[PDB]
Amino acid sequence: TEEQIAEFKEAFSLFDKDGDGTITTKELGTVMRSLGQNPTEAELQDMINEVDADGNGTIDFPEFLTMMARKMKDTDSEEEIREAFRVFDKDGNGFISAAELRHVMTNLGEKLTDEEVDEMIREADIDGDGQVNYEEFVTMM
Ligand SMILES: [Ca+2]
Ligand SMILES: [Ca+2]
Ligand SMILES: [Ca+2]
Ligand SMILES: [Ca+2]
Repeated sequence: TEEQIAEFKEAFSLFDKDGDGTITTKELGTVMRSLGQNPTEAELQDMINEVDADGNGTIDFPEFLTMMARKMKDTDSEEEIREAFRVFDKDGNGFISAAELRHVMTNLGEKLTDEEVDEMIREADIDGDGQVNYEEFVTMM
């Protein structure tokens, strides 16, 4: 993960406009505006605060790094949950049905009856439409 780190250093350099090794609300502003966005000073301070740990008002690399790291983990986890969902969502329409769940499960070594998969679907069917969508899937696993 020694390379991840080099890429994070480069990402950070893009924010650190003058290269002192800290990111200010001013520099963040410049970056945001170069992206077509126009956050207020209040918004810039909020964005800085979400990463600025010791609260001295700016973001150093160790804080940036610590942030990017956590962010990537959740990014990867998120993708894996979605990959799992896709496997169960046989016809890929965005909803896991009892029939698909039964089918995929058996083809994965897990044999269940219609009654059992029904109970699993129900337990996760928050919006009550009869199948498990992605959001419900996440809330359940
Ligand atoms: Ca700077
Ligand atoms: Ca700081
Ligand atoms: Ca489906
Ligand atoms: Ca549902």
